[PDB]
Amino acid sequence: QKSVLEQLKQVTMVVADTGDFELIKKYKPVDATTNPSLILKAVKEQKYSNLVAETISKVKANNPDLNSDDLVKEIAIEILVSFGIKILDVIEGKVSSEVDARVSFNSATTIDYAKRIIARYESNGIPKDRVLIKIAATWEGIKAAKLLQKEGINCNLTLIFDKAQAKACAEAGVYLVSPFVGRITDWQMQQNNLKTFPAIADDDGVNSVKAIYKLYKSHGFKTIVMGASFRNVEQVIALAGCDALTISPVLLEELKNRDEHLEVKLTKNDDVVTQSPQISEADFRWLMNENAMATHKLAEGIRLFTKDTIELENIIKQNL
Amino acid sequence: MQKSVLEQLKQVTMVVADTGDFELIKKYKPVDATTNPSLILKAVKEQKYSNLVAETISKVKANNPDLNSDDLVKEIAIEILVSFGIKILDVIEGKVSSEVDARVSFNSATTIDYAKRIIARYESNGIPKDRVLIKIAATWEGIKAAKLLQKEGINCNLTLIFDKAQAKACAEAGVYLVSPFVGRITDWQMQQNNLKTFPAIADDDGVNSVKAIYKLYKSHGFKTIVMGASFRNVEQVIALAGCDALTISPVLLEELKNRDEHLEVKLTKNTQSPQISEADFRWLMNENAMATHKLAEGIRLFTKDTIELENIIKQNL
Ligand SMILES: *[C@@H](CO)[C@@H](O)[C@H](O)[C@H](O)[C@H](O)COP(=O)(O)O
Ligand SMILES: *[C@H](CO)[C@@H](O)[C@H](O)[C@H](O)[C@H](O)COP(=O)(O)O
Ligand SMILES: [Cl-]
Repeated sequence: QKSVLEQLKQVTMVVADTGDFELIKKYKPVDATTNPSLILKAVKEQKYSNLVAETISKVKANNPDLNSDDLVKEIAIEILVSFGIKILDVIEGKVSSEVDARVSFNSATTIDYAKRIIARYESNGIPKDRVLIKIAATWEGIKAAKLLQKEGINCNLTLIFDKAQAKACAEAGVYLVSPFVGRITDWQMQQNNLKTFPAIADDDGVNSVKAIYKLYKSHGFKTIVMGASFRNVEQVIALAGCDALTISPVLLEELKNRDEHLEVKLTKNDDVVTQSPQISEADFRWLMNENAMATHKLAEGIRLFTKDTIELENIIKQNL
Repeated sequence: MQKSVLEQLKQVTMVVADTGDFELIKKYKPVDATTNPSLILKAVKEQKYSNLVAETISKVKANNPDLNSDDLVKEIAIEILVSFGIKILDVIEGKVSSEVDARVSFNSATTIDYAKRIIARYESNGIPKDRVLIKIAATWEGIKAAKLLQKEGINCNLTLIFDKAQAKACAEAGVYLVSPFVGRITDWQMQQNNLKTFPAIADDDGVNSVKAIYKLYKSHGFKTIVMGASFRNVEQVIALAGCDALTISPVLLEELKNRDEHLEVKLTKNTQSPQISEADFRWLMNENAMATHKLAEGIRLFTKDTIELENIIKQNL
């Protein structure tokens, strides 16, 4: 008689995927995740209009010497952080905040942006252990995360569409990876103009996370596997037992209202640990190129997040 | 004397034949010729070259008795590539382009190794490096490899060029020649807009890519040769009359040979910025959805054809 959501929480760390903090409390997730598209969506909700306006005025008044370009950048990071803090107010776990997608191919500036995010959280009275820095899993992002982790800054490597990509992240000692499910299912359906979701056993997105989970547990990697991007509740249910799953409020609502028994599908084991050679940059780039879907979706994800980041900047400029 | 469009084109652009079939080249009298893994595969499968392929298989196997099936197959493949190149050099005054194994496209060190191996095979057959261009996919790693190869006196043909950023980086690396694709860019344009007919020449993304690269190069004083490649029809070739060079399929060369109207020259001659960084190159390439897709798929396609050649070799060993 227990909801599927409540049962899921006992075998998987449930995470809410949204910037709309007022919707989080009723699902009581452990952690929460944001991204540039979710922040933009929240910024355009009338209920957060004053939060945005206040942030713009505060940063503007506190930084009278910054040139207009730098001012807009500061406001954008403060908005990202402001939503993150409102989220932390209603959860006991961590919040993921993503670096500017425009630095995705530059490890040095990714590190800079990551530290700036942490600095803003700290200036606002939040300890860094409550925050995960979200970084696109390009070779450069992974390289950046490797350095950040060495300095005690936990990262969430996102836009993961390939197993070799996930392996490189684990080898860099990243705290958590977000292999995508839904966007892979999108590719699969679009390839043949499919009108209905594939059967779970045939869902490329679900199988991607299953393969990454199996890889991690067989290699003793401690990086947390967090499935992200979902199109339907069956995809979430098929991954019950995964370390974590970040889920939209719409799907959390469906899970909360279903009371069927939930069977765990992903489980850890005590098998002999496999030790393997490290993935070099050249091998990573080759393997990614061989995966047509992965190369396309990683590139597209960066382009789309960039578009939403630029839209936010334009909103800031139009209200400065 | 009235001259065909092909003959008129030769006076304002270096005409290059895009084929592995040397028997078709002499007829059109191009200056240079270009091959690629797909063209070599098609040539290897022809019956007229079945005798040529067979001899190479036996020749290599006799001189390499202890090499495993893996190394033997790869050695036969490189000698086959060079054999077709040498037969092409017999019927032209200029250079031939031979492409490195597409599988090393993201490894500068092994790209350099393969390039040097090709040059060494030509030299052992009495062909000096001046007659050869090494084709390399224009990934960041390929460009870095070409930069070093050029310093060693090995001329490179940077291929699978779909964006101005690649072209800029190639020119900055001192590469001998770049091959911007025209046809594949237009393919993208037509799929994206669900076009039924080809776009007007003025709006043809492929043609405009070469025009832009040509303009960039001449305005900045880059000496890298601009060679348009991959064409869907003769109108696209004609639209680039005046370009440094154009590499054209035998089918389109035949069409040009039979066209008799006046040819209007479209490209003519008439600034220096800091060199593009790896990070800026990667960003610009990512912003160009078409370029990222076509470069990636181009490498995948050439790889498939390289693997097929190995399969033909293994079952005929
Ligand atoms: C961060 C991953 O931990 C998370 O916000 C992701 O960015 C989202 O889960 C995906 O972007 C969702 O994508 P979709 O295509 O909307 O399903
Ligand atoms: C080398 C470029 O100098 C040349 O052989 C190229 O590989 C070909 O021109 C293109 O690959 C042909 O592409 P298409 O899509 O067949 O037109
Ligand atoms: Cl792509």
